[PDB]
Amino acid sequence: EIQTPDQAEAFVAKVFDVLDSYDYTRFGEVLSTDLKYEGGLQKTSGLDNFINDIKASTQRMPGLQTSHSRYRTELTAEGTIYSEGHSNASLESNPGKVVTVPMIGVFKLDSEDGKIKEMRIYKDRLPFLALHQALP
Amino acid sequence: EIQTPDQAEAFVAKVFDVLDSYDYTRFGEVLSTDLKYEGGLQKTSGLDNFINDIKASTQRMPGLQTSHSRYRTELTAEGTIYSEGHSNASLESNPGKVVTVPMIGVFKLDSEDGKIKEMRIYKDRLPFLALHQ
Repeated sequence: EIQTPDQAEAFVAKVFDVLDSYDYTRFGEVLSTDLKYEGGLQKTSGLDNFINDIKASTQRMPGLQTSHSRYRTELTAEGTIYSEGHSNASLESNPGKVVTVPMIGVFKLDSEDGKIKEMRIYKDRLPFLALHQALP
Repeated sequence: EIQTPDQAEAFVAKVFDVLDSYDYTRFGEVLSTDLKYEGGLQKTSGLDNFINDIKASTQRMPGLQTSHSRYRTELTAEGTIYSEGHSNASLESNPGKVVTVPMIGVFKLDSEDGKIKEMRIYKDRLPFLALHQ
């Protein structure tokens, strides 16, 4: 399982590689079915409701592309992952305009399979109004 | 110094009682002069630059009132304070129309006087556009 901050950061990179692929069939590899997610005022319980919300947002922002990087991750004695990095988005119809904001993810893992059971993402969404006006 | 999460929480509560007063002469009580601050796209180095950025931001939302709560604070072996809570904002002209968003603070302390030398605030500022109406 996850025992060091470098293992924690590698898992977070893997998690966002999956999320940013929008391959929804692979979300269950790293996210618990009972995932408790909070992203600002967006809040869901259950992996199905998480996927629905992402899908509802991909319909409102056609051509949306996202990527993530991280540079500083701590794994605490309580098992909490704090991972600071950046969130990037652009529209395929205008690939030159990229919006980037700092972001931090707070994660709790399932004690059996090591999937994310709690995921709280903090970032400022106001800059993304430069892409599309139908944000989460 | 800071040794328990309870002490970390109380310091963060004191820090935002100073920040939410907007008494810029008191900021230097809890913020180091070399403060490295990041709040979304806003990024400042030095306490004077931080005060100027907060001044500029408040000057365009006259009547702004802010407060902060917290429910989950961790103090790590590295001395990092992660504090999850909420950020509230309203206008003095309509004090019952409040916008509240979740917010997390990342803090690092000066080992000599205990003031904040690194403060990185993460929240969504988009909902606060509702205050302009």
